[PDB]
Amino acid sequence: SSNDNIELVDFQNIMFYGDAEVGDNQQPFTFILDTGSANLWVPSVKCTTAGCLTKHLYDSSKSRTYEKDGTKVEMNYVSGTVSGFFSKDLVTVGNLSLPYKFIEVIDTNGFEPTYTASTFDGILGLGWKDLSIGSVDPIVVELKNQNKIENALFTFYLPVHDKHTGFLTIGGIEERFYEGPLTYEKLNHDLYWQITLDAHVGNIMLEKANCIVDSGTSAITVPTDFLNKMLQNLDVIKVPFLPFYVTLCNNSKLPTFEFTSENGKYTLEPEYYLQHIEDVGPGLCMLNIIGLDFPVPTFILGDPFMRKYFTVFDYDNHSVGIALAKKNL
Ligand SMILES: CCCN(CCC)C(=O)c1cc(C(=O)N/C(=C\c2ccccc2)[C@H](O)CNC(C)(C)c2cccc(OC)c2)cc(N2CCCCC2)c1
Repeated sequence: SSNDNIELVDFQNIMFYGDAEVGDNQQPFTFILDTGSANLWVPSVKCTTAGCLTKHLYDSSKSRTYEKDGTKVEMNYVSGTVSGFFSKDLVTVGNLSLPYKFIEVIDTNGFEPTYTASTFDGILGLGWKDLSIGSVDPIVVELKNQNKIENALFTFYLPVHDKHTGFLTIGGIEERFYEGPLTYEKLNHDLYWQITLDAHVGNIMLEKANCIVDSGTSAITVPTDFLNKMLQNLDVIKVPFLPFYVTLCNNSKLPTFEFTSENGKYTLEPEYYLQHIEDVGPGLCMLNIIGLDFPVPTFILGDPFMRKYFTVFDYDNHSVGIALAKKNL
């Protein structure tokens, strides 16, 4: 195809990963491909933490195209912190490469045990420029500016456990990934891939909610008050002292998420947010839903939403395209 494709690998049906390389000798890494952030980083050989020793590491000395920056930098994620300095080298994604600014992480201890538990080496942000630390132009925009792709856009077709692999496609929209109408939602900020949707779940309704499409989050998140009201009398159980909700797997009262705009309507059935714990009798399940409050009431449409819906991230048109993902390729 005319486009750039990076294969997405499924990992336990909740997170997915893809590979990319740094250096002219193309040192390989496994990344969370993250529309929810906007910085690229890789752990350095100069990182000597226990976590780093389990990872693929970046050695600048083995790359002839490496150029020094050294500006100190600290990334603060919700989970925790990685710190290091900026560096510039050739970044290769699929069959395209470009000189790019990224973070060499030298310290990983403030990001444990998350980092060691996970199978990524680093994170490759895919958000907008103002979301990045150090104001780094997004890779896809740069690739567009350099006429290495036709459009400044990328698309996610998520993998499903041994049924099909997935693709991050850079440069154009491929009809093989979706069926039915492809609908566009204008961004309400050039920051996250964030759009405005009315959110209906059951008895509760929130008009014009902020919805962030986030491939770097494996849950759906919901405002805490909304989540409370959502589950009342639904035979869902809050686990004491933990943030988890648990239910019988055959619970017919489990509601379907409904997100609507003037342009389209998207729904998410229990099938996409039920996690099976033990399939004894009626079955014990856990909701893949997290209560979480932002200054503005916000839904985070993470991987479960994207597993049902093929999504298009269009820099040129400042919008998110949504369509029903094909069940198989
Ligand atoms: C199921 C286990 C896998 N996992 C964490 C282990 C790697 C997650 O999917 C996860 C990812 C993020 C996260 O920050 N994702 C991002 C990057 C990332 C960083 C480190 C590891 C993995 C991914 C995104 O960049 C964050 N996106 C934004 C900024 C919009 C955001 C902000 C605030 C909360 C949030 O999570 C929904 C997402 C946050 C969380 N939460 C949300 C509930 C409370 C506990 C922490 C979970």
